[PDB]
Amino acid sequence: KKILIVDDEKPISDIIKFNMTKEGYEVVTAFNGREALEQFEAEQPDIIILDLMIDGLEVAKTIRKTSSVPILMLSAKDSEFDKVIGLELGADDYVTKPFSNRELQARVKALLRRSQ
Amino acid sequence: KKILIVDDEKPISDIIKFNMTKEGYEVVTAFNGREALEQFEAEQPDIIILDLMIDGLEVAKTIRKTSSVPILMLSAKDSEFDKVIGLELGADDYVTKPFSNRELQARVKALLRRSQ
Repeated sequence: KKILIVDDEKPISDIIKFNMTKEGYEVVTAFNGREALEQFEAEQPDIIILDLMIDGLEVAKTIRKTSSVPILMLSAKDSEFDKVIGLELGADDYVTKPFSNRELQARVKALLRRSQ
Repeated sequence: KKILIVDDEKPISDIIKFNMTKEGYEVVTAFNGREALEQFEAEQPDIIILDLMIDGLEVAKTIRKTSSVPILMLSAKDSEFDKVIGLELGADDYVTKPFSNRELQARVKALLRRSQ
């Protein structure tokens, strides 16, 4: 399976990339909203992890216009408002930073199970 | 033309209702998100003024699933983040409270011109 990691911070992109690779996923990366949409269209990932630091919300909105691909939002923002609007804009899950590497793996697995 | 005013505060509903009536519009009112959607479906308004105090954002989201009806969001929240996400979720305009009665009229007119 193929995971698109959309993160504008290289250190954390690198950790998630390393951990998903170790799990056997093919990883593609994007570091802004434009690259996120370009990579989504060209690579047709099975799941998207979305951690941009309002741009993330538009990315997810735009993807949902044409695709049901699972989106796992990842964010340092952990308020009720933040989680609710991420989910309403089309996120399938929302996970806060800092996160457990094992939990992130488990949640990616759960999402992929649920979308085939 | 018919205007649905979605506002959970009766005093301000009443002012907008009075002012739109004086202008010759037929006015229907809703005081929560559920009533907003019920009134939208049953009355098929030409424009919606939306001022609920996250529920307002879901109302607008839900309407856009089936309708292009103009939505003018009205809110005491006046931050860049607030205006941008109102517009992104499908609002055609976003106006802050307190507002000018004449400006509100002008903006309703501008929206109706633009949607027929």
